[PDB]
Amino acid sequence: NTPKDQEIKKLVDQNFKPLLEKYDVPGMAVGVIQNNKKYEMYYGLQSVQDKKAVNSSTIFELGSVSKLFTATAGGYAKNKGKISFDDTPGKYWKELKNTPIDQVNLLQLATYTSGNLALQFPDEVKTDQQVLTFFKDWKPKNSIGEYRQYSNPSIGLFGKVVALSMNKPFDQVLEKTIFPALGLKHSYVNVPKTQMQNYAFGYNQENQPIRVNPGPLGAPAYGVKSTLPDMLSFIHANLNPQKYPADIQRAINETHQGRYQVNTMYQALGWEEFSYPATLQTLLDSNSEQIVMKPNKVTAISKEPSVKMYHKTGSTNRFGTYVVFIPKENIGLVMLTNKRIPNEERIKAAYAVLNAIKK
Repeated sequence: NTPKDQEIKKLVDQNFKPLLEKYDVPGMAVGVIQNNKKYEMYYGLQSVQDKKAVNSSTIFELGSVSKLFTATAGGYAKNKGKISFDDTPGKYWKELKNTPIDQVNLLQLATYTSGNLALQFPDEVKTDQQVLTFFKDWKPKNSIGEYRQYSNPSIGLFGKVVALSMNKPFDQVLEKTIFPALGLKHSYVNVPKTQMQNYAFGYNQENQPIRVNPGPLGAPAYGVKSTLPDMLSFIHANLNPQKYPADIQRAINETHQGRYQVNTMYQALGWEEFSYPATLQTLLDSNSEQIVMKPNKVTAISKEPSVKMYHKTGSTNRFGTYVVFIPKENIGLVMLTNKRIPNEERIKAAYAVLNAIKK
């Protein structure tokens, strides 16, 4: 193989492969894209019980990386004029008109600043009807727009509004509009029967196979499944949006604009944004308990960093998804697994690889 193939294989073997034994992870896919060249490394098993090895067709759960597709869908709708980020949700979900949540705008929902939405819905909110009742009954707490609290309900409501503005269900927004515009072939909200043999099982801490059961309004927060080649195409689109037709190009660019700052992290749509180079500590700090689990006051931005990079983790207690890209270096990395790996390990391994790859 090419010298670049061998160099990148060695770096991934050195930095990602040891995580498999350390965390007893059945399967992993790691990809690098550099200058429109893709490098794919597959390890282990998609299904332990079937002894099916991970391969280029293996579909993994993206978990919280799904929010990047919700963000792209929102950027797409905004740039088609179907929504404005200054709108409020009751303009689209009419049952929310004349309720307190209709005082929060769509950008605030997308970027977690409503001031009273936690990581998850309350346990008793289990059905679509109950989600609507929850939002009708909601009242504000913190000054709207001033505090970031990472929140699945918040971006879930944003995704629902995006779908309503496009006159189709959220799963169809992604599967019929967004995924095709990004050139993705095996990315799904609902995996079809003809692809179930490619759909990796997840594994809990007892190494038992588990298959996600959907939660209400879950798809925009954590409901996307994809392959390594598709995720490398997605990173390519984020690195080279100018090469794509206007509607999706504008959508991608919309997700790259920082909207406010918390310490050294800038919150874009879905993506977290940093000045490049970001120190390893800066990247780790973005994943701290303080940032992920607690409210943090935001600061308006005067201007975005001059040179930028972006990342997004899955949940640290779910599996092992992580994506990162650096526009100036025309490079990005994707990691997918079917077993929990701490987010700090994902960030550290990707940092080592991207810092070592030759130009």
